[PDB]
Amino acid sequence: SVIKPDMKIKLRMEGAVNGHPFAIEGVGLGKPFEGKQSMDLKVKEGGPLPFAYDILTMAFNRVFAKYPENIVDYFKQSFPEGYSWERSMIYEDGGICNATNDITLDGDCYIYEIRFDGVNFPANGPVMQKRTVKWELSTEKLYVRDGVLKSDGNYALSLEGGGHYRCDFKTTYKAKKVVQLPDYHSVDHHIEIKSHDKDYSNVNLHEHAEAHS
Repeated sequence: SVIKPDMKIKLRMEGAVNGHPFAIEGVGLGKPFEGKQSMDLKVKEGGPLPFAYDILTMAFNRVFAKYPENIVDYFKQSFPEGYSWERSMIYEDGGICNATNDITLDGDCYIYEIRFDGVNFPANGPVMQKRTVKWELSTEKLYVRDGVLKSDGNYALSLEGGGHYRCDFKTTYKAKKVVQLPDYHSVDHHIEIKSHDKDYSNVNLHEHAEAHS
């Protein structure tokens, strides 16, 4: 009763990569029951970003995922109160990122408060040399542990001049109130930077996601 087929998004991220701080604001919209969303992002501080934008895009809400009726939807169920997530991302060359998102709802607009922190990206690596092209299709595996929803993913970025750069994702999801918990299941994800200006100050970003089992 606090969800519509068309919902709005606004967000702010504050973060640092290798000790250098930045900040990004976004506005978007999406279709929760279609598992589709899009947003425009602006770098407000720390620009132009000296690292690959791609490490940020998955930080920029599982509410935007199409759930079939026979799988519990932990995310749509958690509103109006909302929910939060915590996440670690371990890249194969030792770069490690953490992030958190606190998601609230005002009227028809989800609101994000995001923190992102990466360390140990080698100067000669694909992230600091901006050699990433795109994330391949992702499959997120969701399970319950000690009363809370968690997920795992083995994600991969395509690189310039071929090959892939791997990252292991671990996320914890927590509803603000008590919510019916799902059984084990998968979510397929497609995420894409559809357009950006030269230095990525402006980015138009899309995702589509569907649950299955």
